[PDB]
Amino acid sequence: AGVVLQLFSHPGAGKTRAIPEYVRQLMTWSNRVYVAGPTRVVAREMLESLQGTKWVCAMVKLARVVVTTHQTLLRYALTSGLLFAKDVSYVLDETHVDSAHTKVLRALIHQTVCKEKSKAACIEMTATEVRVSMDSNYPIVDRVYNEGVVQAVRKYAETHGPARVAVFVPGLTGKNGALMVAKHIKQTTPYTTIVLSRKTYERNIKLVFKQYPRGMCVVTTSISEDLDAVFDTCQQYHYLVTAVGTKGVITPSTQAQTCQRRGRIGRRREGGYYRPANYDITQAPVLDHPDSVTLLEANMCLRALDLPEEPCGAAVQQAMLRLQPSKDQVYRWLTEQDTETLTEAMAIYSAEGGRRSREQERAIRNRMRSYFNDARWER
Repeated sequence: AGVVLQLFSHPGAGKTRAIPEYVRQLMTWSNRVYVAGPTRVVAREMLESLQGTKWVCAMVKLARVVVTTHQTLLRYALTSGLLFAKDVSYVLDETHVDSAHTKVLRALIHQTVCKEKSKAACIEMTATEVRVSMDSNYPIVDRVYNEGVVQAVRKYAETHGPARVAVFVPGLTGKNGALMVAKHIKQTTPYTTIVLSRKTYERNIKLVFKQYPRGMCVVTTSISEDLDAVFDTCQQYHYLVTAVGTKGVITPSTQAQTCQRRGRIGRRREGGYYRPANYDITQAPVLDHPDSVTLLEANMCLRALDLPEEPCGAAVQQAMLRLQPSKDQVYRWLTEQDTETLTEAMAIYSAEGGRRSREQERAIRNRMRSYFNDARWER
């Protein structure tokens, strides 16, 4: 019926087996079904796992079942009716991702599916009434290093022979930076280090797929979020709202973050998971750090569209008062999708959604720095 139905699916489960059955059960009452997942690789995985299902079309930026990503579905539902329709059901995978677009998308699918006179449903599936699924296809062994991540990867390199291994590191730089640890692993273990960041994902990813015999060590930021073990810093590089703007800080990753970083190893093979002893899984934030700037941009959009908002910190509530985009400023952001920050979209799109002059664009961003200093306008 017109209902939203969560399904707690463990990370990398035999979802493939189950999603084609959900699409045909939704062809009961509705005429199209949209399938979306965070990154493109999941969208291709979903496309693969629907191979034998007749009228299936992809949307990677007539038909009856579209698969695409969270982002470019949002970009589409907003530009082409869709939400005014009553015969479109949705299936969303990895609803627990830390993107503002997933958040607003979830709200809009919820609105158009529980709508009055609706004849469509939604199926949400996540690895996170407070529950986090830590099951996998194969068993996973949880261990604890007390002495640092590099040295626990040395212990592993010698106690075990070469394996495929991966290290989840907060930032590209720092004393625990991807660059910094890869050099130290390079110079100790016989493993070859493949660094993966958004800054370098596209070039090195190719390198990741060869069979490395002396050993392979993926040192990765959260973009990566097939191998035999995972070493977790249990730390991330959020940007956070600080009441003068935003600042970049290292944080204990959220329960949902580590649940996905772990969920990389148990899918096709036994795997081991190494977290630091001094990490409070019980006590870290479940889904989002209380005042992360992703929770600001999501609520900013949700308020303009007069949708239900998300639990957030006090510094965000404060910031949602200094910064109040209009329905169309957040449409232009969500639909032309060439400004990473909603804050900067407010500089280039007027209150009515039209493009601003060059001198108007520059006046507004300087005025905005008087009260909100977004530190993402640099790096």
